[PDB]
Amino acid sequence: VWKEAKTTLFCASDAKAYEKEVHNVWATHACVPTDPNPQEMVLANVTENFNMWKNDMVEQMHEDIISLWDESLKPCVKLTGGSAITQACPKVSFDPIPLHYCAPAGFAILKCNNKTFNGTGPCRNVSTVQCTHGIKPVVSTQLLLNGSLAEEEIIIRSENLTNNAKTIIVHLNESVNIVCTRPNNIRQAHCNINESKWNNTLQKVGEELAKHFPSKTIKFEPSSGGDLEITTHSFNCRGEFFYCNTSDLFNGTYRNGTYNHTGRSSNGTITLQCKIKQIINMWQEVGRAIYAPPIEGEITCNSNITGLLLLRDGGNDTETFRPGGGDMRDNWRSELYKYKVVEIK
Amino acid sequence: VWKEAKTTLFCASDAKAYEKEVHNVWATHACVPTDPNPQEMVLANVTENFNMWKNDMVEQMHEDIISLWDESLKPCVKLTGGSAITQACPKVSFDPIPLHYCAPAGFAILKCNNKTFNGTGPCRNVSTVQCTHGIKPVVSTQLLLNGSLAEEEIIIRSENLTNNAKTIIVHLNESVNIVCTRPNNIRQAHCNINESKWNNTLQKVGEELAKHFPSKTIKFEPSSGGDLEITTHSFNCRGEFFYCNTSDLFNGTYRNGTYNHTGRSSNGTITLQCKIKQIINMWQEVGRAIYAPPIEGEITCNSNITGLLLLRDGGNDTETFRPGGGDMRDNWRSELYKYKVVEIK
Ligand SMILES: CC1(C)CC(NC(=O)C(=O)Nc2ccc(Cl)cc2)CC(C)(C)N1
Ligand SMILES: CC1(C)CC(NC(=O)C(=O)Nc2ccc(Cl)cc2)CC(C)(C)N1
Ligand SMILES: *[C@@H]1O[C@H](CO)[C@@H](O)[C@H](O)[C@H]1NC(C)=O
Ligand SMILES: *[C@@H]1O[C@H](CO)[C@@H](O)[C@H](O)[C@H]1NC(C)=O
Ligand SMILES: *[C@@H]1O[C@H](CO)[C@@H](O)[C@H](O)[C@H]1NC(C)=O
Ligand SMILES: *[C@@H]1O[C@H](CO)[C@@H](O)[C@H](O)[C@H]1NC(C)=O
Ligand SMILES: *[C@@H]1O[C@H](CO)[C@@H](O)[C@H](O)[C@H]1NC(C)=O
Ligand SMILES: *[C@@H]1O[C@H](CO)[C@@H](O)[C@H](O)[C@H]1NC(C)=O
Ligand SMILES: *[C@@H]1O[C@H](CO)[C@@H](O)[C@H](O)[C@H]1NC(C)=O
Ligand SMILES: *[C@@H]1O[C@H](CO)[C@@H](O)[C@H](O)[C@H]1NC(C)=O
Ligand SMILES: *[C@@H]1O[C@H](CO)[C@@H](O)[C@H](O)[C@H]1NC(C)=O
Ligand SMILES: *[C@@H]1O[C@H](CO)[C@@H](O)[C@H](O)[C@H]1NC(C)=O
Ligand SMILES: *[C@@H]1O[C@H](CO)[C@@H](O)[C@H](O)[C@H]1NC(C)=O
Ligand SMILES: *[C@@H]1O[C@H](CO)[C@@H](O)[C@H](O)[C@H]1NC(C)=O
Repeated sequence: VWKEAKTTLFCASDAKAYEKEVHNVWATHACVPTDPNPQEMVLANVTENFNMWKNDMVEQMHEDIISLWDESLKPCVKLTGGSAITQACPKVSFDPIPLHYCAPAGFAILKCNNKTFNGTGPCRNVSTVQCTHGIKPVVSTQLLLNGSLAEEEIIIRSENLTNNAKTIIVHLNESVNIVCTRPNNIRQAHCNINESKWNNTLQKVGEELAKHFPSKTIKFEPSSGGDLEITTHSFNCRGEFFYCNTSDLFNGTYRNGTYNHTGRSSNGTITLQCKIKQIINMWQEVGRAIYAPPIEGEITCNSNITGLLLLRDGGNDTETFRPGGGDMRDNWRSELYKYKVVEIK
Repeated sequence: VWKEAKTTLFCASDAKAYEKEVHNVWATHACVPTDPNPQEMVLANVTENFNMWKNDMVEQMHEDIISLWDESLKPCVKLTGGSAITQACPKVSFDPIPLHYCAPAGFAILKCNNKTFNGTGPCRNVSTVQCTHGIKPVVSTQLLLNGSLAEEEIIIRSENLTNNAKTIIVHLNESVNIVCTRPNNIRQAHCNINESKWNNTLQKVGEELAKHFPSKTIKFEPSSGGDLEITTHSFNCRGEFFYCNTSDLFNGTYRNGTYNHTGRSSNGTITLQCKIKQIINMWQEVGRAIYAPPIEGEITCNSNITGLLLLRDGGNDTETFRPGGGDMRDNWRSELYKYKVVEIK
């Protein structure tokens, strides 16, 4: 007795009420205390069809995250097409918290236990839980931060890999530490990545991509052009909006089981040139938000790159991928690809 | 105009008065609502001498937690010097709360901003606040739980490392989640700790220790012997006193930047065999307390290990370390190491 239906979920967090961070302020009020200990009702002999690409759970998370930011991150000015809104935009404590989206009474959640599931298609290994796994609702483009990893091998996910327009989600097995910091220019920041570990990565990745492509020089190039949010690694570090230049990160061709990169430092590390912008393009809505100038002191963010968002060109013997992002729904497909809300009816 | 002086402090809490958790009941009456927003008076060109081992802030916290427990955790019987004292020992709601220790009018607090300070010695990066940070008064041995982390690298702390008799406090930069549980034997419990995260941990931990030892085999072994409280990771989970076996956790030698452990399960998590005890040796005083039989139903503490309490053996090319603790002041030095009460006079 299982099927596919739409039900209004709810969130359960391990958030503190005494915490002044906006994620906790929102969580403790908008969310339920964690279980904190349910159990997986593992199932054999059963196979179900998942689709991380047409899943309501991702929209429900999307909406909550938007509302979270509405309360949390207030823009000084929110210009939505010739109409501007002003309001109190106080600097605040900001740092994502794991969220567990749970199913109402009478409903349950399916969990694919295939450690290689691409997030679309059948799955002979299933289970059941009331809540999900903790999910840091991290807004970022190009690079997926502080997410979960692929247990075994790298997994590649695309609604249609032959369509160059669909966004491709790379799930690493091994995270790459990344440390963006704004030292004591006040808007001038940077990020550090150890090439060595970035190399092993883009190799394993290229090798995985290569499996889906018969024999073409697989190249990684910077995002063609467009909005800074999408053409650079942009994210929110401590309420502040970092736009990290990535041209020295996605730069190298990996053909014939080989690996060759570009843009490095004598320490053996890749340095990204970031800026903390006030004028931003909202990921929640087609509009622009303006915030206050950076806070004082060291603004550093020690994150782990656990996933990638890419985009093939398509159109001879050379497939080139470019960093992508924009639709944050994908940032949350990368963590909800495993799940599927089922009706016990 | 600064110096080192003793003044009777006071605690400020974000505690609710409608709450029946013994922590809130004591707090709201013994403490004062949080500021809840003072400001750090950051300082440059100034260096001060801290000593987390000779700081009265800790002794005051000690006495308050003792009193807190005196009201909160009623033993059925309390035996001290052959003198037994009985009383109502009603099972109660128990869950620690962050405590901020503030300085009276006429005094301030010195806060070290150096993100690598070992708790003892000079510090060129100082600040000033009226209160402290949210310190959970968690009573535990061996492992430190629900505390703060070292922002950057792992910090090792000891009054004198060359003195084996001095306890070492390990500050982690990445906590290890620990979930202890007594399932629906009624005194029989257990704890789950993922190996991988404990492996990265002890490795990082041994590497730091190795920095303090030119060239020796660093071994981690269970406490030599003594009372359970001290020979096991004992703590309080919801009024229930758990004594968790740690022999499969502190069991592995790590030499030549290597890492080699012991005691594992098929799932990839270290399980610790716990017993819930009624008769316990008081951490507050030299005596024993007898508590009521464990409450019924699931008793779980989903907590984070943020530090360690260790003991080097003393006495060739082999430095062995064992889990220690017992004196709770250390548990509270681990968080008061940064602070130091100064007179503005
Ligand atoms: C909803 C929307 C208008 C948003 C757009 N993407 C963005 O501007 C965006 O993520 N900006 C952004 C990203 C990260 C952070 Cl931390 C702050 C801002 C992608 C398209 C244009 C497809 N639709
Ligand atoms: C003051 C004292 C008698 C206390 C002794 N340590 C303890 O009994 C102790 O931690 N007991 C204990 C610890 C944790 C919990 Cl949850 C319950 C009981 C350590 C020293 C040597 C300082 N002498
Ligand atoms: C990393 O992913 C590759 C395939 O993408 C896989 O072969 C490898 O096992 C993963 N990491 C490890 C465990 O080496
Ligand atoms: C994938 O995209 C290509 C190119 O747009 C399209 O022609 C093809 O029909 C798509 N295949 C699937 C799986 O729908
Ligand atoms: C990977 O980066 C490391 C960092 O020093 C470098 O030594 C090595 O040559 C690189 N290998 C590649 C690009 O395949
Ligand atoms: C790669 O980076 C170099 C500089 O490090 C740059 O000159 C070159 O155009 C980049 N190649 C691309 C766009 O892939
Ligand atoms: C990153 O810097 C390079 C070199 O200065 C520049 O060519 C590139 O356009 C930058 N990326 C963005 C989008 O700012
Ligand atoms: C990623 O998680 C780490 C650990 O919680 C945190 O320090 C870092 O700031 C996070 N990065 C963000 C905010 O995306
Ligand atoms: C960052 O990644 C490293 C390597 O996997 C890991 O040890 C650490 O716990 C990660 N921190 C976060 C943000 O979870
Ligand atoms: C900590 O560093 C100070 C110097 O700032 C040094 O005097 C002290 O011995 C160190 N403590 C230990 C034992 O690590
Ligand atoms: C903790 O310190 C270790 C080395 O001692 C380092 O590798 C790790 O990145 C640190 N964790 C952080 C900075 O979160
Ligand atoms: C842990 O359990 C073992 C038996 O497997 C026992 O010998 C040991 O004494 C226990 N822990 C301690 C040190 O009390
Ligand atoms: C370490 O633990 C193993 C079991 O995992 C046990 O057999 C052995 O006695 C322990 N050795 C010690 C306590 O050094
Ligand atoms: C740690 O905090 C968690 C959540 O507040 C709580 O459930 C747990 O009891 C705490 N750990 C202990 C045993 O103090």
